[PDB]
Amino acid sequence: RIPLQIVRAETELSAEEKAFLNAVEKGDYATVKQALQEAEIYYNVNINCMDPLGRSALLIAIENENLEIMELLLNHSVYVGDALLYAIRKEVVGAVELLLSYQFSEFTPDITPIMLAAHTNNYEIIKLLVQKRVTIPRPHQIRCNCVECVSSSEVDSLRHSRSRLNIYKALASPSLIALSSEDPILTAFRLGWELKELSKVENEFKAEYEELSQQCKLFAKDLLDQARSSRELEIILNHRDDLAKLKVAIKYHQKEFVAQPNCQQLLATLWYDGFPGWRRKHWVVKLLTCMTIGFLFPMLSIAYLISPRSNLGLFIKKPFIKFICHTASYLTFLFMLLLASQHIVRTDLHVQGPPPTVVEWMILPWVLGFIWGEIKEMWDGGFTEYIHDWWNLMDFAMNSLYLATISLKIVAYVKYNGSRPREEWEMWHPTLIAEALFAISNILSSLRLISLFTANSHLGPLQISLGRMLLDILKFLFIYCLVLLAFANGLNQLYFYYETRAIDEPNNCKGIRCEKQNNAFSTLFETLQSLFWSVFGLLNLYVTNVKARHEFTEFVGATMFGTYNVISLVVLLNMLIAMMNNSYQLIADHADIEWKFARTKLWMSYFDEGGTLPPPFNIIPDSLIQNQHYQEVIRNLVKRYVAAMIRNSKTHEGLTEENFKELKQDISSFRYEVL
Amino acid sequence: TIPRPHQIRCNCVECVSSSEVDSLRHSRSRLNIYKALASPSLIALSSEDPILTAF
Amino acid sequence: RIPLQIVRAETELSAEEKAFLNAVEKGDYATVKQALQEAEIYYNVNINCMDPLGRSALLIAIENENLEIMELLLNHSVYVGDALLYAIRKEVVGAVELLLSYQFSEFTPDITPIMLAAHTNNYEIIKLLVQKRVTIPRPHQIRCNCVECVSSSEVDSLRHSRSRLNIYKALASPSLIALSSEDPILTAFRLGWELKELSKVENEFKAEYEELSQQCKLFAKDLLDQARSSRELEIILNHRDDLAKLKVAIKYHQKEFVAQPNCQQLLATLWYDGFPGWRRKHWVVKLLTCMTIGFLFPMLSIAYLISPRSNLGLFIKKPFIKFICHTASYLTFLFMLLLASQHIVRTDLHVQGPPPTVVEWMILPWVLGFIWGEIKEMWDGGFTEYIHDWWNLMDFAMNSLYLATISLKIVAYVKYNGSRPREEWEMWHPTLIAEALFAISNILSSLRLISLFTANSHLGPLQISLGRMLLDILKFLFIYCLVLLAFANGLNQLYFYYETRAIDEPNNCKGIRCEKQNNAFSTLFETLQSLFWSVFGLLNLYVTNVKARHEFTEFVGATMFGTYNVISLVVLLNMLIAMMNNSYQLIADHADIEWKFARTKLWMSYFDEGGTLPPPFNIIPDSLIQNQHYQEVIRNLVKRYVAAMIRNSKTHEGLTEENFKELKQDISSFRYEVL
Ligand SMILES: CC(C)CCC[C@@H](C)[C@H]1CC[C@H]2[C@@H]3CC=C4C[C@@H](OC(=O)CCC(=O)O)CC[C@]4(C)[C@H]3CC[C@]12C
Ligand SMILES: CC(C)CCC[C@@H](C)[C@H]1CC[C@H]2[C@@H]3CC=C4C[C@@H](OC(=O)CCC(=O)O)CC[C@]4(C)[C@H]3CC[C@]12C
Ligand SMILES: [Ca+2]
Ligand SMILES: [Ca+2]
Ligand SMILES: [Zn+2]
Ligand SMILES: [Zn+2]
Ligand SMILES: [Zn+2]
Repeated sequence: RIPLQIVRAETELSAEEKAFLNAVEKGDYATVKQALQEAEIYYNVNINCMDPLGRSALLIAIENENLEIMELLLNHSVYVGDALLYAIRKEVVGAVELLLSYQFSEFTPDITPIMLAAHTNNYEIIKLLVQKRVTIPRPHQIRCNCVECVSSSEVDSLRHSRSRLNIYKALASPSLIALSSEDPILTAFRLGWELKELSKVENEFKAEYEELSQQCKLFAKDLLDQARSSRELEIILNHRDDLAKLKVAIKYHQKEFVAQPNCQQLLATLWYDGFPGWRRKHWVVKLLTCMTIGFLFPMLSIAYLISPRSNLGLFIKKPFIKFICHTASYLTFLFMLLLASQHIVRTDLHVQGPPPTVVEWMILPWVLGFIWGEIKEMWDGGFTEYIHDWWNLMDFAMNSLYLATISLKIVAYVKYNGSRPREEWEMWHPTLIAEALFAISNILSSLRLISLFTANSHLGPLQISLGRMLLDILKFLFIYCLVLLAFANGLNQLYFYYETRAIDEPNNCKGIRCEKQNNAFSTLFETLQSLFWSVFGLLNLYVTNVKARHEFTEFVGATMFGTYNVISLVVLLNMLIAMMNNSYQLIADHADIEWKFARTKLWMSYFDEGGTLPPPFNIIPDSLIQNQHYQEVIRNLVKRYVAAMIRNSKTHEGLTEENFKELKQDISSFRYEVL
Repeated sequence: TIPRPHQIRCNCVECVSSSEVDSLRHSRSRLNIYKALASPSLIALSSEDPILTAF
Repeated sequence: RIPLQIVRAETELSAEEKAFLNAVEKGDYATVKQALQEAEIYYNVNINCMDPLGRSALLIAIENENLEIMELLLNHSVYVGDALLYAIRKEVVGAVELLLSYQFSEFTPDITPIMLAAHTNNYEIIKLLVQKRVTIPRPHQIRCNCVECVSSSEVDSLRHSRSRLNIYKALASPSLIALSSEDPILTAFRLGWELKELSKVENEFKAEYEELSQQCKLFAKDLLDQARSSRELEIILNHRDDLAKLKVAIKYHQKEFVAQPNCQQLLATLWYDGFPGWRRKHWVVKLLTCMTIGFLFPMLSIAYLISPRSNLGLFIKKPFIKFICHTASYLTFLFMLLLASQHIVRTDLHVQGPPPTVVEWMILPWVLGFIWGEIKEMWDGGFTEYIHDWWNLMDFAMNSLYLATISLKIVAYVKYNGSRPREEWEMWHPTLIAEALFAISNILSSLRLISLFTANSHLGPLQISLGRMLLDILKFLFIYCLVLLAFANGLNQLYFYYETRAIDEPNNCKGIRCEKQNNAFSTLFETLQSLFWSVFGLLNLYVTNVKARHEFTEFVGATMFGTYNVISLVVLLNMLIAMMNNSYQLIADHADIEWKFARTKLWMSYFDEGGTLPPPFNIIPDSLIQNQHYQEVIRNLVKRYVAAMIRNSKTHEGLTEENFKELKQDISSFRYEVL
């Protein structure tokens, strides 16, 4: 039971001011005139009177989009400050032209008319403003330590951040870009890249910068979709500041630009150089052509080596043929690797240092070619780009393992000369180490074949999606490792008092890899291995029993093991499944764009003339006119895009408002004529 | 003025009698009073600490 | 290169007819008059001329909602057939009144004006039509063999079905129900039930009948939400054609009606009879009150038996107290069942026919009370309702098992007198069979405790959701069983040649329940058991080996087992998981309504005065004025609902059309006045 009052009271204006505001709002070309005369003579009305909701007479007239009252008030020298911004926001060209013809605010004090027009993206008002030689400030580098930036960040961080965001939002306007830039596509590429990089430095305002970068990418794509001819498309794609613009787009991660249908058709035409009407043929004949071209890989290569200008020697220069030949060569290498571990070719397993066999002699040139190709690619093409592939890491590991295997084999051959039973060799015998490294490198080289899946229309998107989920798998791995370490520490602390020697165990075997598992929690390493193997159910339940009858200790150990099993197998795995599902739901939307970007990147690596020969055979020893053409095509594209966007801007609300205003104007004119 | 309701757990005779005669009317009246009190415009107009009042 | 022509040409009308139609469409009170005069005199115009798009002049005027031309044409005796339907569909009251004042069509020939008005759900037009003593046909029973129905279904099934659907769609109109029914709530209940039952007989038009039933349910609920007082709510809920209307709603499956907040408050007030301000107390004190009331269950019952009118004897008549007492009694029975299988109370396991122990003597009265209560409930309350619970099946199985156990114990006690080692008893000893049946009944009785979860705010919805998924689990069971039978047949056919006797096996054990598993696929029963147990990984891999060296047979058996494992564990289980997820996604939306319906059904079973005592103690031996009140409250509710729906019918499109038409009319009037 407490009354309600007004705490922050507003100082009301007099009846004269209220009547003046009412007349201004209603619209009376004569009553407002006589009110202004009275204000001039007797000062009964304040010319600068303000509505309690901060709405002066000029603002009321602007919101009423009637220009006669505004012109009269301008002639009467009313306070005109901060009215051009209201006109711009209301998007009224006539009023904007009128004010351009010469406390409390709804706009921050850093906003300029040109910036506000750019935020609105109105081409007609932006052009009108830019016609009067306006400028826009440009911000400092993302990581800048200059005194002016440091002082600004030290006095008003909120103001600094808001000003930077406003400037970038103005600069990212498609209409401003089209009006003021000479290379709109390149400008959009660079601006999108800069905004994407800035979003992670200003982590608080991340979504705004993300949306600005998306806007720039959409503008570039939509500008590309306005091409009407193959000649125009080639002029756009081949412009050098052979497909220089496409390479720049790939560098700047313009996936929607690259995956556009007109670009994909050009790329496919370049890809199928020697097979006109490839999509006309049946899948059976295409498959048979693939097999026949694959089997002739040793030829077409010797021909290219002995006669590049010959008809046969020019066949391997086509991208699809080159890809098929490289694939066939890699498959042959893998088949020899398979042949290495067979009974047919490898015998006499009793020699300490064995000379290389025929299969190893055949294998060596492939390894040399792989290493030479990796080094040559890394030298020619950029060192910093070589590491942003995530497959070159596998290549490096595989080649390092092969080099270590060769070195260990040579060392063993030099050091050892004779025979000895394998059962009495030491643990660290060079032959044993070389065999282990060879097996690991075989696994890696066989797993490398995944990267060829992106060339297929059915397996490529699936491979991209799996590669996208791998990161979140890596995210869960951390929590799992922490839980595993905690429980391993506890179990080892409990059980380390009951260690036994291998002598007293059956068969003199110690650990969990024996037929009767024992000493599962005697050391930290063994405890970690046991807790890892219990995830798949390969650890038996009698490993929690000690030889003595310590029932309390055995029960505590069993309860520890059961709690670990519950936490690991009932909770963490199901949470992993749930978040896998959530990730795949979002990933499945953009699978096509990512797959086409990946396939374009894969195709573009076979276009150049470097590294034509497969690894087995690769170790044997005017500008102005182009600028005018680009400018003409850009003019046409910008005109078409602007016209299309203007015709799209026709909306029901705008049309209804325009018709209502026009009908009101005509009715007023007819009433005045009658009167 | 606007009436203000009793504590969430109140045993006063007036609350008990009201809940014993017309529970539907009592609940509807309480909900209407709280819906009126939770108005942003009313808060901004009549409160001196709108943030604390909203909290 | 083939030209395009017109195949189904329309016979065009003459220039006179085209001019007449143009004048009618444009609107000319004098030009149309002189055209009609010319048609009368020289017959230059056809009064019945039709637009090529089937649009006569009267239809054009109706779509123009100008009544002067329609009245003039009616005075001129133009073909007026099938125009009232167009007026009704356009929903123009003035035109409808005008035509009511006295080839090609867009309406099927079975549609009447009243049916069309009911389809539109316009209260103003429905009332206007019903004021003139109109009727609507009513259809025959869902399963009717009368000659007229058989002949109609034998001549035109499409026409018959369309007519039935149209009649039901007209009858299911909320405005028609409110206008013409004396008990709208009961009418909505019955109509929704009938439509729901009809949807599964007309399986082709299932969705239409489902939507009609949903419409009826929504109407009944929305009518209920218009109560403003507890007295009105009690009048509505207690009306008998003690909560008769609520019981009818429960019988007709009106979940949204029952789960409404005003009804739930009344039910909670009835439920907490002896605890005013129950929700005011803390959860700790509420819990402690629950425990104390539970422990005093033997008392409050003897008090009710020896003095029902006493202050102590009237406590058990409250529903919450009765529920707590029954729960405590059941928990005591389960605790005695737990005590049955302990070392403290049961000894001397060597007697063939043993006399009952003290725990069994204590157990027997509970079983007798359970059986008596089941029989009494089944007699008093309806036999056909007793089977639609799906818990009474568990009750019946449990009580049958207890009866069989008692009978077998009595038979064994009568037949056997002496002692014998248990190891030399036969397979079918009555004591062994009775023990097995007792254990199974113990499992069932312990599992019965699930039904008490619906009383809790956290476990109830979860239990309802699981019970909803059980049906789809049952759906997958069929496919799994078929696959299992196929593979069992194949494996038994392959392996039945290598059966071995138990004598030659170690420990003289035969089957897969031995320590060394053998004869896994020797018989069909054993093959089925092995293939069942392989789902959980409890079958070892050496069971596919025969004693002889038949490598082809062993490999074929291993491949069969591997194919079965892949199909069962990699495909079917993952599909089950996927469809579980899909089912839960839809189930999670309406969990609250279903849970509240279930809790209301559970609460209502403790309101009546029959079966007050728990099973241990239950074996010891005017209408007119109510009608006027209901009619008044129904009048108020219908008026409020109609007013609310009318105020909700205000839409932007309708308001804009009305304002445009009114402005056009006023402009025309002003122009005529000026002229
Ligand atoms: C699962 C087992 C059988 C793998 C055996 C290894 C190789 C025989 C496979 C592994 C990946 C395969 C490659 C995966 C995808 C492609 C792309 C494919 O190109 C297309 O499909 C082009 C037409 C299109 O775009 O659809 C040509 C075959 C090739 C190189 C495949 C050749 C055969 C490869 C090397
Ligand atoms: C998992 C183990 C511990 C089960 C042991 C068996 C019994 C001790 C449990 C099983 C189900 C329980 C019942 C489940 C739900 C309820 C409803 C509950 O009622 C409310 O919560 C009312 C208030 C509300 O609506 O939230 C009162 C206890 C009771 C009967 C529980 C009493 C104790 C029961 C019989
Ligand atoms: Ca590489
Ligand atoms: Ca029952
Ligand atoms: Zn700076
Ligand atoms: Zn109070
Ligand atoms: Zn009939």
